[PDB]
Amino acid sequence: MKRHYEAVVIGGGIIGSAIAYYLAKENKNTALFESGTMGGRTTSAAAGMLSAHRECEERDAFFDFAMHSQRLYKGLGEELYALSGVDIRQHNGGMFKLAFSEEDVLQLRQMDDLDSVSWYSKEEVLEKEPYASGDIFGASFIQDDVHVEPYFVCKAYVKAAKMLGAEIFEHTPVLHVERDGEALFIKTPSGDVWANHVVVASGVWSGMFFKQLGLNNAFLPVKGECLSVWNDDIPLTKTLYHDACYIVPRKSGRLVVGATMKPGDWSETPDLGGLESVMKKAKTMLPAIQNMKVDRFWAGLRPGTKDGKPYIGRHPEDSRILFAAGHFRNGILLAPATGALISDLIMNKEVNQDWLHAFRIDRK
Amino acid sequence: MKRHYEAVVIGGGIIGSAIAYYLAKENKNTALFESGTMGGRTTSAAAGMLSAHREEERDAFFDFAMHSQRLYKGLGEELYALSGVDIRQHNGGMFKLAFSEEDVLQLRQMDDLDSVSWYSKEEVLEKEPYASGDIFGASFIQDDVHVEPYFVCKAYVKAAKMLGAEIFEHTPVLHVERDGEALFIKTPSGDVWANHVVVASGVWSGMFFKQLGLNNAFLPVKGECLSVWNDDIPLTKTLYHDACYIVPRKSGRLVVGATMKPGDWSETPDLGGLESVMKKAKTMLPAIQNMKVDRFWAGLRPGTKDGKPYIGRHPEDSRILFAAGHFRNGILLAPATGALISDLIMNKEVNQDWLHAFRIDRK
Amino acid sequence: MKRHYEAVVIGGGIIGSAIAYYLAKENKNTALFESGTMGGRTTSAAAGMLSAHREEERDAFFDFAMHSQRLYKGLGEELYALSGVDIRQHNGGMFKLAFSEEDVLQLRQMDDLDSVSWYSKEEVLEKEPYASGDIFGASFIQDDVHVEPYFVCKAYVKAAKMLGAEIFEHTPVLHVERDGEALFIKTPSGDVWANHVVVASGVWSGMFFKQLGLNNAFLPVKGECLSVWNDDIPLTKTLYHDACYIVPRKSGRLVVGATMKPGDWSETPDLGGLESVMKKAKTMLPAIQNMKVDRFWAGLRPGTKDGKPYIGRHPEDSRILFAAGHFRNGILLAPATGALISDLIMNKEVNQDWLHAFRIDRK
Amino acid sequence: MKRHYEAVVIGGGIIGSAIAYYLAKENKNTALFESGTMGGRTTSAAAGMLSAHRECEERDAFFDFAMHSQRLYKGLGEELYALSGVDIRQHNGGMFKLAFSEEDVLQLRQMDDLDSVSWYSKEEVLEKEPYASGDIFGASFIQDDVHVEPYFVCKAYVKAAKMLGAEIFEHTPVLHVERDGEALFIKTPSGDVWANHVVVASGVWSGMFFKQLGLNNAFLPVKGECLSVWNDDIPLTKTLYHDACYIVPRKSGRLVVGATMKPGDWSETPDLGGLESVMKKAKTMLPAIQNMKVDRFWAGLRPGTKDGKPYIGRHPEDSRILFAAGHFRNGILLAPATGALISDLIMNKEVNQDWLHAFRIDRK
Ligand SMILES: Cc1cc2nc3c(=O)[nH]c(=O)nc-3n(C[C@H](O)[C@H](O)[C@H](O)COP(=O)(O)OP(=O)(O)OC[C@H]3O[C@@H](n4cnc5c(N)ncnc54)[C@H](O)[C@@H]3O)c2cc1C
Ligand SMILES: Cc1cc2nc3c(=O)[nH]c(=O)nc-3n(C[C@H](O)[C@H](O)[C@H](O)COP(=O)(O)OP(=O)(O)OC[C@H]3O[C@@H](n4cnc5c(N)ncnc54)[C@H](O)[C@@H]3O)c2cc1C
Ligand SMILES: Cc1cc2nc3c(=O)[nH]c(=O)nc-3n(C[C@H](O)[C@H](O)[C@H](O)COP(=O)(O)OP(=O)(O)OC[C@H]3O[C@@H](n4cnc5c(N)ncnc54)[C@H](O)[C@@H]3O)c2cc1C
Ligand SMILES: Cc1cc2nc3c(=O)[nH]c(=O)nc-3n(C[C@H](O)[C@H](O)[C@H](O)COP(=O)(O)OP(=O)(O)OC[C@H]3O[C@@H](n4cnc5c(N)ncnc54)[C@H](O)[C@@H]3O)c2cc1C
Repeated sequence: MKRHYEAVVIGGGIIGSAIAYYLAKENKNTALFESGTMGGRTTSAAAGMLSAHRECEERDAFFDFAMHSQRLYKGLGEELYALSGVDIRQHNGGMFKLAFSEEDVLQLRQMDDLDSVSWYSKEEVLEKEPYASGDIFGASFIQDDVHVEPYFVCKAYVKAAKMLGAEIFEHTPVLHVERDGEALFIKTPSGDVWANHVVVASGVWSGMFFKQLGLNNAFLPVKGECLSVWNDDIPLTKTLYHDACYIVPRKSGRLVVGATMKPGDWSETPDLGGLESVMKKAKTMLPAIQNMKVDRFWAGLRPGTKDGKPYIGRHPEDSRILFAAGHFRNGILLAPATGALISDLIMNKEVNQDWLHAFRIDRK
Repeated sequence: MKRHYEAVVIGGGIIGSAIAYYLAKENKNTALFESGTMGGRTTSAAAGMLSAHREEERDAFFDFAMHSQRLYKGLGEELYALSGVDIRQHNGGMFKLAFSEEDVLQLRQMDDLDSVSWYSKEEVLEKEPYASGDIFGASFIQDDVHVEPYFVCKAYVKAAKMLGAEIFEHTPVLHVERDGEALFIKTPSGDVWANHVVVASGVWSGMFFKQLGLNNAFLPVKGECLSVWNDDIPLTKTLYHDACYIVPRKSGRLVVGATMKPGDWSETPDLGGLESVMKKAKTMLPAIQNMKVDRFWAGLRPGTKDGKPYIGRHPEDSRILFAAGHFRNGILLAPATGALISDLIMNKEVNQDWLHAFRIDRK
Repeated sequence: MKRHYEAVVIGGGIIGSAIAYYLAKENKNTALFESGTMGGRTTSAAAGMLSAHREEERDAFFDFAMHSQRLYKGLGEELYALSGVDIRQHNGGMFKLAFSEEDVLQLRQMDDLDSVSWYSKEEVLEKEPYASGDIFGASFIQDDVHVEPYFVCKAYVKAAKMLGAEIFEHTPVLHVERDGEALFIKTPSGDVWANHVVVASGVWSGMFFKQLGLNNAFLPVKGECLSVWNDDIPLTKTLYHDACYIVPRKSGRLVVGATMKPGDWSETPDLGGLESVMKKAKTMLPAIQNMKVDRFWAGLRPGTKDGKPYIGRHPEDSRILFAAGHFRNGILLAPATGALISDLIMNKEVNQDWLHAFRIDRK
Repeated sequence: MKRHYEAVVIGGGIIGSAIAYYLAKENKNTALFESGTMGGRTTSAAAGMLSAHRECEERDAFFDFAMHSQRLYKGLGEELYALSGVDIRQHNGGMFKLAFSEEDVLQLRQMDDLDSVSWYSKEEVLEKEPYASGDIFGASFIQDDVHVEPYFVCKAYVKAAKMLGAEIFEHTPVLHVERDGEALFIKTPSGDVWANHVVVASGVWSGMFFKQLGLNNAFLPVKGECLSVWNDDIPLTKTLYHDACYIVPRKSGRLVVGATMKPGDWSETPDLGGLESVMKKAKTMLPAIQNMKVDRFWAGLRPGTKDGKPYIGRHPEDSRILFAAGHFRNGILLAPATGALISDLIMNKEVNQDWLHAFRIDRK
């Protein structure tokens, strides 16, 4: 460990990893501190859908940033693979947003006008995925709402960063950021470090730093419980989606299935009721999944915010301190765009101003 | 691995392990052959309740079960002395819950028994305050205890080993040959002579029956299970209802099961099966919703035409014995099964009702 | 989660769990906060030997260790009654082997002790025939037993819970604030007042010392371990030598360790470390070569400047107590640690030598 | 389960799976029986090196068949991915066959003349892999000795086969093959099945069937113990090889490390001495591996034969019965060629005759 770095990233989930990579690409002398292991928390629980077309939202700055981050994924695997040897495991099968009611059709067809989205009838869906529940009314088909394996996106980024010269310290919690001196300094159990810039990327645990730094931004965990099966019997290429729940086909023959929404619950292992409700929901979407062998079960804490958007930007009173946290259901999608934005801000480059405003810290 | 043994045991689940111990205890130069690892199959999937009181009619089967339940009395200490292995015995007891009047009536027929009592809703809820508030009371059975089946199995085999028995894991027996003055079996590592052969291969035993001119068939009844951590509530007694159960282990885990899928040979749980085990558990113990899941698993109960095991001699050849088909009660029945098979080999006198009830040629 | 507790315990390893039980036993309205899961850290990685006889000099530390070893006497039954959790106690005892004359000499200095005897090569090999044939004999210590540390931890916490203590997993404490008429701590889920705060955060305790104007430092000494299945040989006693050990569990597993890597904060084993644990084990028990590996793991021993824990009051503030830095002996010391912290809070009189040896301001 | 199939494959390792796929491609009504799960035995233990240039052998029929099977891998992933959704996880990093002595150099340079093999000096190796042991004398570099994940090759094949119409029955041991009737029939615990052709592909357990069928072909298990680490710190693209031991970099950042040779040992979990010796050997090849975190440990039974080559072909007295078993250290490499050969023989196509002879059952 050195005394000084030009930039310091606090937290080693996917968000922190992207930032570290993107700073090291700019040849900034960078260090990242992580409590446990890289990707060991909410990043590991994640399904890895790169879904910008959710929750079929309004067309705002949040959506453009999503579409943009989705674009940045196009050569990302190849880019990071060349430097890290780590494959992010990209699957380009696409997505069916299923409908089970007339009200479902109606709401989904409010997107048909986007060029990426077309509408399929009951018959047209089943032509492509015969095992989709027979009770469906049709589906929104999205070509670009693909997926990746979040753990490995995280490992590709951090490995790539190391190779570009970044310093990674696992098992090193940051206890405090200060704040007063000419330079910033951070305290660890292995002693202190000085920095020209500090990025807080500690997901749902980021409140500590906000408060240490005179800010009242709070985070609310929303726990999500998932499970996986082995699909040894059925063809399934497209991700099936309904009402925030999903069945995601992996390149291994596993299906990733989720998920519960449990606000205020900080626990990181599934309880019995959670898994039960996930299993019940999955069968309505793909009946054949009931005969599939269970593989793993797990949970993770989505980092919730008061308005549901992340905080990505400078401390309103100190340009040296940045935050990148609060990616609720979409931290995997947004990881590259978050990483690029943070890096550009630190380099004093000019950034999209709608994005700066949307994810600013001081939102009154 | 020798050329000859006095006795060969084929299969190292709880049953085969037991037989081998009783044989070794009698100074019979004994070998055991197991395809995989000791206890690695159905034995591993079992909850380990010693429940004889399962009513319906009190026949030969019932006596044998009660006799075996008695045999578990000093077993733990006995095997621990020889093996260093704890069978993890738990003396809490069992409540067989009632959810209807029909339930109450059927359970009250065991009342005459000394080991059984009826409890009312209010009396059950004093003892287990977290049992479902929908219960109409429960049959309490103080002596229907539980063990950890894997460790009973490991205890026995390690004991037999200390008594001289030779154990061969990763050694499938391919054929038993009956023709000559002595028996022999075939394995991939060579062929071994024997004076007695015991077939203890659980649901896979059919292979050998057929080889030896008998048409005895086994049907697997797959059972899926899960465990949760009970970190929050007191629960001393096993809860039971309609063949499902919640069993508190001395680790703080709860063992919960089980499905019943006949004709399925798969040994890992399906999603639908695990879903129904969770549904059922919640009806017995509502708080189970909020307990963190630990593990999920499955195994194959060895079913037979009439529900009863085959324990005894080949009707044409007293050198050959079978010990397979302990449906929902293989753990309970293992000590008595072991002692019976051993006694028969040794030509001792045995209960002739038990001999008749578990015989090979039935119709 | 309430606004106020009489006592708050920060950390749920074996130590914090113990403290919480003793506090709850005294009817103190008690809360415990743990970052992860109860016992999920160093406590989980510990072998669980109760070894006080570790010579060198017999000081205050030694008495305390012996006192704690006495406290384990009815503990298992005591905690089982309240919790339903078995601490998995094993009374086999320990051989501290000798491989040289230097070895013999150093070990023979404990001879005067009543709980200790010397055995010759031939006497050790009668008892444990598989111990290395290179031994020059061993110090036998009948009462240096072992437990399963995770379950001692779970036993205590579940007991405290049954006595009224409120437990909060997944709840890191971020700050202790000292300024006002009463203490408070800060958590992500809100802030809580307290009359006493106990810091029991193992190797991570430094955070709090600093916050509270004290410069006490912790150095982790990582220890890597493995387990094998002993399916083939008798082994009742623990084997010990030069801080490495082989411990037989009542499951049939052997627990083997350990490395000593100071300044390493990683909690999973490296390859080099596991290689050296295997090398060492084989020198003590050659047959271990042929035993199938089960698991490998690691944890961080909480080291201090002088090797001793800090157990006691903030020298400036009697509302604040510390219980951290039990280097190689946190499991052994947990009952006495729990009773000491509890007694201090309750203002009872305590051994003043022990109070002095484990005090916070040392130099 | 049906009464009759045109062909029946006994055993569901990689060999059996390839055969099932290749028969189903020819639209033969096919069934495969497996005791446990697909790929659950020796196929799962395997490293997945597709190495034809071992043990730097003589240039014979065995070698050509290997080179050929290696060629068949070129579009195999894409071929099977289109039908199964399962990625075989192909890595094209290549191989260094390291030398630690003058005798090592000498023996390795007996291959320089092959166009696929060039020689690197100590310096040239370290230029590419700085972490290779400094005690090396140089290395044979092989561009095409790539690798795959054997479990998934096996799953891709079996899934592809199902889609082509094949019937897969896991948890169904074959008890007996007979033999006498007009048609062949096999006995399972779920009852009997008739077949026009029977393929024995039961790896190291195949002796049973040879003997049931009047043949004395024996198999000797050679147990192999392996472990994996996480390489989070070091660049490593090339497989390192020395004296039958190996460090294989996976696309996940794991390194696969092996292996012991234990003849006559039928056990399928590592013992302590085995793993110790694997760890000791690995450090001499890549010193930095000693600081790497352990992940998994496992073992498998190589299916040995009297002469070290497999048996791939017809029963010398019955054209309806075939065997494909005894791929010692190279079943993953040879899986496609074995599958193609068996299928062609069953279809009475004309096959390479040197290959037929080399792997014939009756080798006196
Ligand atoms: C079941 C589930 C499914 C999901 N599926 C998707 C999906 O399909 N697509 C999608 O885009 N998103 C998904 N998400 C959301 C996604 O997981 C999150 O938005 C994202 O992982 C947040 O990334 P992060 O790096 O901010 O958080 P984390 O991965 O939680 O990382 C934060 C890191 O900071 C570390 N840290 C905390 N405190 C400190 C400290 N004091 N010092 C040092 N380090 C510290 C933590 O240890 C942690 O490793 C899902 C979430 C769940 C729960
Ligand atoms: C309280 C209680 C709870 C129970 N719960 C369950 C439950 O939840 N689920 C359930 O399924 N059952 C349950 N059971 C009962 C079940 O009967 C036992 O779990 C099981 O019967 C053990 O019987 P076994 O030793 O005959 O079979 P197994 O344990 O299956 O052992 C047979 C052994 O034979 C070996 N073998 C087979 N063929 C060969 C061969 N050719 N050569 C060499 N070896 C061979 C196999 O490898 C296997 O290890 C329960 C029983 C009780 C009493
Ligand atoms: C026979 C024997 C064998 C042993 N073997 C080993 C061994 O092999 N390896 C080894 O490493 N040690 C070993 N030990 C001894 C070791 O001292 C114990 O394993 C350990 O000390 C338990 O101590 P603890 O409860 O203080 O720490 P831990 O078990 O580490 O518990 C501290 C807890 O505090 C929590 N925490 C930390 N910070 C916060 C916060 N800010 N807010 C809330 N919670 C927090 C952590 O989550 C952690 O769970 C052994 C001891 C004995 C007696
Ligand atoms: C540590 C190790 C590393 C290796 N690395 C490599 C490598 O890098 N490259 C390479 O090319 N090779 C490697 N190998 C070799 C390779 O694993 C084998 O050559 C290959 O897997 C053999 O394939 P198989 O399908 O014949 O055998 P298996 O995968 O063993 O399959 C045989 C199947 O038949 C089934 N079966 C058995 N009996 C019956 C029955 N009676 N009824 C029904 N089914 C039955 C079994 O259950 C099993 O699933 C390695 C081996 C080991 C042990």
